[PDB]
Amino acid sequence: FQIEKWQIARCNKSKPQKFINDLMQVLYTNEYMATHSLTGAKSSTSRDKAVKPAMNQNEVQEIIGVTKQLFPNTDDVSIRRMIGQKLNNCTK
Amino acid sequence: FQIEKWQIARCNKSKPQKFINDLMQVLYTNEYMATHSLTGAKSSTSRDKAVKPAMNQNEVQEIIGVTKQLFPNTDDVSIRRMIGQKLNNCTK
DNA sequence: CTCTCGCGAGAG
DNA sequence: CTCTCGCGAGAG
Repeated sequence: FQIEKWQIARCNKSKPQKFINDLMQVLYTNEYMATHSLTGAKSSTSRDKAVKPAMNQNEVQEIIGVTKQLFPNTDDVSIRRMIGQKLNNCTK
Repeated sequence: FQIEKWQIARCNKSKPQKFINDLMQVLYTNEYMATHSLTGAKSSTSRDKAVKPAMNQNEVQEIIGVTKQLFPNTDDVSIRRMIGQKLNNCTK
């Protein structure tokens, strides 16, 4: 798995969260994003038995890598929170 | 309320979260930080009746301003999450 | 204390 | 969908 320039070309480049939101929407379905978390961890505040499974970590790192080259002043942990925020955008 | 250089001089300058953690520890008690949130909002996941009151928003903005001048590549919303993380560091 | 990170209400 | 932001387990 490698993100291609034709996928990046279709994404907002003004702000990293806007870039991640578009790029994630290019790569993944709303249903996929609604039912996955970044890491597959159980939430400290979930009483629910069911836990969302993780994203593919190779895909995570490709997304971070592409984002880091467009937004080199953004750190790794910030981009990880941006991915999590986009997944959460798909859960209402 | 104005943060002075003698307060900033005592803080880690390598990373913004480390700078915020030190600066907050210079300004505030552990008990204060344990019992306040950034905004005073009720948590979506709190079943507790009791809600932590907000920080003084003039103090928040002075902290953000000092941080922004040391870490100009850090955005406003990131620094706000860093303040929240330091408050949370004092709650165990 | 410290960091990470899924939750989810509420406002848009 | 989107952002903000307090929670808090678990690992350090």
